Amino acid sequence: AATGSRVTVVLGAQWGDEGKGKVVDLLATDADIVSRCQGGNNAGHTVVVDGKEYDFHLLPSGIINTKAVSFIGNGVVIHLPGLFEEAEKNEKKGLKDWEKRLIISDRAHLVFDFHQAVDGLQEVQRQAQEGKNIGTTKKGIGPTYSSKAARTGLRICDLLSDFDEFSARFKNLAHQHQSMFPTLEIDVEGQLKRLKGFAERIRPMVRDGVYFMYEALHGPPKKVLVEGANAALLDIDFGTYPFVTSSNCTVGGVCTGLGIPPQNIGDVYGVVKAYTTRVGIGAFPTEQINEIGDLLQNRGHEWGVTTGRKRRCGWLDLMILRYAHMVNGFTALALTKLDILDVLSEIKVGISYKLNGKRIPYFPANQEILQKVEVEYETLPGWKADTTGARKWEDLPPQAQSYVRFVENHMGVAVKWVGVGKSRESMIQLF
Amino acid sequence: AATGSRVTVVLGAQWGDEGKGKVVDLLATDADIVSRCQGGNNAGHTVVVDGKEYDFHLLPSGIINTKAVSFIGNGVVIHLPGLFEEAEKNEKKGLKDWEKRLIISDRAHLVFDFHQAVDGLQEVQRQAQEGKNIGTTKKGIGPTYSSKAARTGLRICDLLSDFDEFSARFKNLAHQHQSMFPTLEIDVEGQLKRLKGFAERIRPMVRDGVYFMYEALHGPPKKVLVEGANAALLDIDFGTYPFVTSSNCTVGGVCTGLGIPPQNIGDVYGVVKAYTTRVGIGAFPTEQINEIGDLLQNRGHEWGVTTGRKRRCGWLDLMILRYAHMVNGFTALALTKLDILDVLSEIKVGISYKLNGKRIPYFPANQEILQKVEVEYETLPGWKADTTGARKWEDLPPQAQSYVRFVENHMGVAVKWVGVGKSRESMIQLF
Ligand SMILES: Nc1nc2c(ncn2[C@@H]2O[C@H](COP(=O)(O)OP(=O)(O)O)[C@@H](O)[C@H]2O)c(=O)[nH]1
Ligand SMILES: Nc1nc2c(ncn2[C@@H]2O[C@H](COP(=O)(O)OP(=O)(O)O)[C@@H](O)[C@H]2O)c(=O)[nH]1
Ligand SMILES: Nc1ncnc2c1ncn2[C@@H]1O[C@H](COP(=O)(O)O)[C@@H](O)[C@H]1O
Ligand SMILES: Nc1ncnc2c1ncn2[C@@H]1O[C@H](COP(=O)(O)O)[C@@H](O)[C@H]1O
Ligand SMILES: [Mg+2]
Ligand SMILES: [Mg+2]
Repeated sequence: AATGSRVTVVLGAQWGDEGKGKVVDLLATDADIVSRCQGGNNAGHTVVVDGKEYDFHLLPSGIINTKAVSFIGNGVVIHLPGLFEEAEKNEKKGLKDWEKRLIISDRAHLVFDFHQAVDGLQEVQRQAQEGKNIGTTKKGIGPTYSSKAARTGLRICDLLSDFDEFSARFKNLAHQHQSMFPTLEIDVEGQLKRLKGFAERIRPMVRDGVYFMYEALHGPPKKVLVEGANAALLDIDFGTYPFVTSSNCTVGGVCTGLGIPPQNIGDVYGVVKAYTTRVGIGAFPTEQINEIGDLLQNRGHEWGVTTGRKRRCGWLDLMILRYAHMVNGFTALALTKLDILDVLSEIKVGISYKLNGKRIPYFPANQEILQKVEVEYETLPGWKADTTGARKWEDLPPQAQSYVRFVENHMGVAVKWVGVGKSRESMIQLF
Repeated sequence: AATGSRVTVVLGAQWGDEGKGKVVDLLATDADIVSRCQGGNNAGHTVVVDGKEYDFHLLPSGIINTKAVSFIGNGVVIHLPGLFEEAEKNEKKGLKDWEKRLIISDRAHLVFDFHQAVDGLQEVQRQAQEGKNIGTTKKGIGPTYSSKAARTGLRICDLLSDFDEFSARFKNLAHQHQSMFPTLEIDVEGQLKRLKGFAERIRPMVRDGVYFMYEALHGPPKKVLVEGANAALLDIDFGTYPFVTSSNCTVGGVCTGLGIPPQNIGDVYGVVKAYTTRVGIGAFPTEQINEIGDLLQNRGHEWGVTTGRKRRCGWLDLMILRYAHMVNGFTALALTKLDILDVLSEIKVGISYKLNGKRIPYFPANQEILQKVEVEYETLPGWKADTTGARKWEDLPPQAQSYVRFVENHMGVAVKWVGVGKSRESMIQLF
């Protein structure tokens, strides 16, 4: 009561695209507030309800709920054009009056056109040299966060304030990036002029995030939902550095991105796919480059929800799962895409790693090591049956139930939900 | 029990140098583990016990305790030379076998010599232009964090691994900074060669931070202490941006810098000076540029614990205090330097801000606004008496007790400790 109302969190336990948009949407139906705390439009959250399919990137997935306000915390990095582009895309799909239910924290940073530009420049520059890069989405997320750290970036509040002072700051930040990539050209006045538009357009939805969020957690009880982006192993600190994103997708990112204390955090749900996927470059212990990987890739439709780039696929990997829990402290799990395994006669799942006939004690801080480990697999009987229609724990068949426990057990975290489809109803609740 | 043992946190509520080193030391006597989660040697924590005076920067203030292990989490940025320089400085002061009780998280980033260099370059470059800069400590903290965000920086684990691959990465990171400051010269082989030394020297204290910290919080009960650096209004997200430091000094930084979940966080203590001080550039609502400021400056010895640069001083400011609590969620307060006010006949303390005869509703996201506010002051009777010897709540005189309540009340947070001196015993405990 004195502490306040506690926040419910939905986070990624692997390398993103675990189905956070799906889980968030299910819990949002109730929610008074749904918000984002980290990342930018590099994120890609797909929601499927009553026949329509959405794909949000900056917009909180609860935006769909008219009876709820959607929030974008200070931790997030926003690319104005990209924001509106996304809104338009969804408006022409049924989304209406979203503006009246969207709130932008005035402390969040801005992804400027050139940030996205140098991001690409940075990638090709890495390829043309090492012949190996990160595999960024080229949305400037990296550069924006690096600008933020340097305290050179610009924030929503700076945009609404005196444009003259803004334009000066803008001028210098642009000239600075050009110093890194003297090839990078920037049409200052163009962007600047378009920015003034965006400013006056974004202005009504902007507010003090700290105050806003504080008022909501200490006033009359409210159901607040925090939608995480990316995932645990993509976390700037704990992920497979440097093959990660530039924000803390782990639980700390919630306090960082919204400005709320730990006691105001309640249930922390770890969304975990029934198998593993990674879109960018970097170590992937269980990766299956064969007919299996192809099957998962195809039955799971694991491809660029925009670019069409198929994602790397592999078996379930408990090492990353447990390491993710050590950092996040999940209160319960969301096990998604079980239906994808309905076909397999037997399912393997990585339980531990060993370097030289030697089982390593914990997840490697050095990603380069992770790339040289031999994983020990456990082979589990498949249930070989269609579960897309299961809606209760008893609908699921033997091996299927055992597969849930298996995950539930080796992670020492109970599974609260089981996903068997993309839509809101294609979900089973264990308790 | 299932959750684990909870961590005690000590954080800054103003603009740093509130006396965290003092509070941490008092609580460390007990502690099994004392650790740092953010910042670098830019920090400056002074401890005074049994006649000796210390000033740590990277070394956790509990280092003094032989019966305890000192930890440096992944969130921190380490400058090897600076680390050892500090250790030596303290060894020649009584510190012995610290190496046997210090542990470095293998995921923390490295502040390279050039980082400190470009930091200075960046400052002068800001002065020679705008005639206004940040007032950094010139320790590369900023550049290191910007490298980290870009995923270009290097970590402890990268240092211990194949030096050949390290040296290559190093080579490129250095050439990159030179592209920003083509004036900046870097003796690659020199630093590189010295780094190999540091590597083999730091090697024995390095360990997997996530695992280490996890084992300690879920195994047999332990008393773990987290020593925060800098302070709330210096927080990269919530402080007076851009006039802040490049890390999250707020509570989220604990989960970010150590990799521990929110439920593993317990008491969060806000250290608050009985008056306000800021060392660098930026808005300072209550700043007193006169005989008062001089008095506080002199009775409080508020000067560079190294450079000798006197710090800006001003009355207590409740606006920043409450805003700090909104973000940190202090479980109790540590009110330091009460003795400094023993002389004043009457003490003023800022209670709210008003822009144009209009009282602003909350702390300004835009620092430039904060610079144009007129604060409303409350004048409180001084106790005019020496409290340096007070050790119990009843030792303190009337107006003194009322001053504590005043803070305790307007912040809606109980004051757990009252500081009346620099030493460990110069402290009163209210409960
Ligand atoms: N068949 C099936 N697809 C699912 C399930 N859960 C989620 N999906 C789909 O898997 C994809 C995951 O991609 P994505 O939306 O990026 O997840 P996010 O990034 O974590 O929000 C989406 O297209 C979802 O519709 C499930 O239980 N079954
Ligand atoms: N007189 C007096 N000095 C104090 C008290 N508490 C702390 N100090 C001193 O105030 C200074 C604060 O600077 P600093 O060590 O940077 O604090 P930190 O950066 O928060 O650890 C130190 O020199 C302390 O010894 C107190 O109650 N009374
Ligand atoms: N929406 C996303 N889904 C999955 N992985 C992502 C997503 N956005 C970024 N990543 C990963 O994050 C890493 C860094 O890319 P970026 O986030 O663009 O800086 C890469 O390995 C990407 O594959
Ligand atoms: N040890 C410290 N004590 C107080 N303020 C600090 C300290 N270190 C950095 N700051 C402040 O942090 C801001 C950014 O400097 P830096 O932390 O060096 O990037 C400046 O306004 C400094 O005054
Ligand atoms: Mg996605
Ligand atoms: Mg200090």
